[PDB]
Amino acid sequence: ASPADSQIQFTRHASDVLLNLNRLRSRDILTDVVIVVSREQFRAHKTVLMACSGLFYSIFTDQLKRNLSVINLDPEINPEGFNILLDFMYTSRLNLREGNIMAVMATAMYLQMEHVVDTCRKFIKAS
Amino acid sequence: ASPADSQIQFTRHASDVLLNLNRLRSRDILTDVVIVVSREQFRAHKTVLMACSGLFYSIFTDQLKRNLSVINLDPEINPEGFNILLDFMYTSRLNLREGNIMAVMATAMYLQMEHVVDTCRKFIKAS
Ligand SMILES: Cn1cnc2c(ccn2CC(=O)Nc2ccncc2Cl)c1=O
Ligand SMILES: Cn1cnc2c(ccn2CC(=O)Nc2ccncc2Cl)c1=O
Ligand SMILES: [Cl-]
Ligand SMILES: [Cl-]
Repeated sequence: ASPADSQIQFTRHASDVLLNLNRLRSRDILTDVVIVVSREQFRAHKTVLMACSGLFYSIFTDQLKRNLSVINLDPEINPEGFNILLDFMYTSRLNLREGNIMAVMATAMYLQMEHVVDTCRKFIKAS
Repeated sequence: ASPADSQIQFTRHASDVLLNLNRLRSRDILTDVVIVVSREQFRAHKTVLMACSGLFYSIFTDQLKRNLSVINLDPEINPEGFNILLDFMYTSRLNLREGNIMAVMATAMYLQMEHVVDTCRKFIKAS
């Protein structure tokens, strides 16, 4: 048996994987859900959503909901805030601005993305 | 518009995503293919396979093959070598040993994982 700890580490592999998953999203390859946010909608991979959000983890882990192909978010959720967070999921880069911080933060609370909410709080503290 | 370059970077996000995808694999959650390697078989997420391997990218990008639920690898492929590479895909950690290097290298050639083949060559050069 081989403990992963003594194995050879590839320091860019995880980031390469995420970039390639984002490339598949951009080509709509093997996306399996549409997220509807008021008048807008965004396709994604459920696995990535689950990996990044407590809300999506809790939805899709439940066998009752695992096969859903459409999720309607709460009508109060800002589509721009959601789009910023979806991009973050697939890139590790978060577009916070003075003009979007409150919407992004509220959306991250709803999506149960605790480290992102904490970063939003730090953005507030620094402005 | 916001260039990703000026956005806030989350330095552990990609690795967290990959760990969570591996956790889903371990629970067989949203896996959509079985890879058959002689007498053994391994379930996976096609998106991760595509992200990590030229062979799987070329198979699943083609609309002819995208919906396949079973892929039979070449009968000469060593299941242990394949298992090591599948683990690598989902962990960024490669278990090379003197006893497995040749099988892993040959399997990585077949899977079209060029950086892994290069690392196998370096392992050979160092022994
Ligand atoms: C509060 N909260 C809740 N869940 C979160 C985050 C950030 C990401 N996730 C998703 C997650 O942990 N997924 C996951 C866990 C275990 N096995 C498989 C998977 Cl896909 C957060 O801040
Ligand atoms: C030779 N070769 C060929 N392909 C490889 C590697 C290592 C990973 N991949 C998969 C890959 O690039 N996937 C991909 C590309 C573009 N858009 C989406 C995806 Cl999913 C390699 O060494
Ligand atoms: Cl598709
Ligand atoms: Cl499932």
